Order: sequence, then C-alpha cells, then structure tokens
Amino acid sequence: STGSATTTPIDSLDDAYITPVQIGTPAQTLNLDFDTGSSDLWVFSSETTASEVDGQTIYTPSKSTTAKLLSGATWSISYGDGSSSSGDVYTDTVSVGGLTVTGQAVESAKKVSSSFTEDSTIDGLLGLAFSTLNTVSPTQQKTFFDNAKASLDSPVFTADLGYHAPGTYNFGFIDTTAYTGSITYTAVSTKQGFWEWTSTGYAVGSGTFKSTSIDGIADTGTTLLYLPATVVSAYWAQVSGAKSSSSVGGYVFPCSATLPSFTFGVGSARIVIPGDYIDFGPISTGSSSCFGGIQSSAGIGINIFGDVALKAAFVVFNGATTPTLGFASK
Ligand SMILES: CC1CCN(C(=N)N)CC1
Repeated sequence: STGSATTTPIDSLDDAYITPVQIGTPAQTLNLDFDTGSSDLWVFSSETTASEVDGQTIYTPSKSTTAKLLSGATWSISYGDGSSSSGDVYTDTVSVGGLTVTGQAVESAKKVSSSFTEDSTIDGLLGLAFSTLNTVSPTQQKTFFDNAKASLDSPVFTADLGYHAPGTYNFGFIDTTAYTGSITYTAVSTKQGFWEWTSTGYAVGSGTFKSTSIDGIADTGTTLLYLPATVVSAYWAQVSGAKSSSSVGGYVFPCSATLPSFTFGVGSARIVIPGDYIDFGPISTGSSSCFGGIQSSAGIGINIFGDVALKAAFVVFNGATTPTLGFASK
C-alpha cells in the first residue's frame, strides 16, 4: 500500500504545516501537524475542556462506529516551547492520503495549553518519530507509520515541504519526480527516539564550506533551524545590523537586509537553504526588526534541523530495520 497527502503552511511565514487526516467511521477530517520529532497522534476532541477550544475541528469518538476506548490508558506530553496536552485514548481507523491503519491509537485531549488553543489552524499532532517516545501509559502505543509499515510497499515516508507553498507527505514510496539529482543517505541513531543524524558541515552564503560534524534531528514539527552557537554566530555576522536579542529571544536582523543562503552537508552532498527561507518577518506588527530563521540550540540540548532546513530538500525517512535518512535537492 501507499499514501500521499498534501501538506499546507498554516500562515504566511510557514510557522507549521497541516495535513488532512481521516479519523473514524464515517470519516472525521482533522488537520494535523505531522511531527517527526514526537510520537503521539493526539487530537482536539469532544472531551477537550470547552474553554480551551477556539475554532479547532474536534474528533468526537461517540460518532464513530469504529472507535473503542482504550480502557485505562492516558497520555501527557510537553513540547520544546513549553506547550503541552493530555487526555485519554481511543483506538480507531485512521487514513492519510488513502493509506488506512485500523486500530490506531488516537489520543483524545482533555486539556491543551494556551498556545494550542490560540492556534485555530492545528487540530492535533501526528507523531512520526520512533514509537519509543510515545507517552501513552501504562501500555505504550505505536505511531501511524509504525502501524502502517508492514503494509507499505517500502518502509519509508517522505517529507517534501514547500516554501510559502503546499508540499507533500508520501508513505510507502519514493516519488522520483519530486527531486533533482540523487538522494544521499546518511546514518540514523534511534537512541534518543529521534531521526538523529550527523551533518558533515556548513557554509554561509558563497563562503567556503567548513567540514565539521553536527549531530541533530530531522524535525518537521519545529519551525526553525537550531544549530550550535558558533555556527549561528558565523551566519549572522554576515548580515549588517544582526544581533542576538535577549528581549526578543533570538537573533533579529534589519528587515531591510538581504539574507545570505546557508548550506548544510549530508555526506559529500550539500543542501542549500536560500536566504529568503531564513526570514521570519517583523518581530511585531510593523516593526523594522525581523526574526531570524537560524537560531542557537544552546538552550535546548540538541540541534534541530527543522522546517527551515527540511523545506530546502526532499527528505526520505527510511524506517527499514536499520533506519536511515535521505536528502535530495529539489
Ligand atoms: C504545534 C507543536 C509542534 C511541536 N512543538 C515543538 N516543536 N515545540 C510544539 C508545538
């Protein structure tokens, strides 16, 4: 089997991407944030505290003939920005882009933090990291990809995120029309439950490439590119007026700037992130200070190749017995 679904930025800055997902019988379509950095499929629901729902589409298990309470199971998750959600669990039929999994754990939110409430465009998350990170207790649950894998033509999914445009998530096949040149594959460590790999270095603009190992994760659920302070300082030093602002919480730059590109290494290959991809616009409406798309990972404990990086590539998440990651230009 295979599946193919379009993923769409939630706003003009590509702050996140949503993908329609069918849950239950008859289908209830919710727009979920596919997140290769977590492993819970959770949704706004009829059980979500009413004051914490503001425009989201909800899953109502009582209206699904295939929903079953997973008795006793609860979940609770916190994300990197301090946001969180928790609730109980149903199993139900879940389809993405024509690919169907029966008996998928659908984590129904009883509580969500303010950031989630305040974003009416995201109806939940669909985690695509390794199932060892799944938070369901007392019986840990599998991701949609883990459940689908045996039925897939090939045990892979691909992320093809657009810059200020829609893109595609494919399951079970590699679309050889979706990228240019060849795909370079690189080793993955699953020790922390992430798609963790080691980049071979970087360049800033037309500068010389610096060979240096940068361990990090391929994370569709993070907006920006978070790298070591040394690397990030070298980037922003090439932009007149750029500075790290503690009041804003990162590097900002004059909105009048033309940003340089940023290149990262994948083996002997190179992925170039155009300068424009690194512009996240005014820090507040009407400001002439703009927020940078490359930020230090110093306060995080891991480097994160988030959407800024991933949307410059066609990315293969290979869930074979020995997992790997593939990157191609496009
Ligand atoms: C919408 C959610 C995506 C995952 N998160 C994160 N990387 N910190 C939390 C917000």
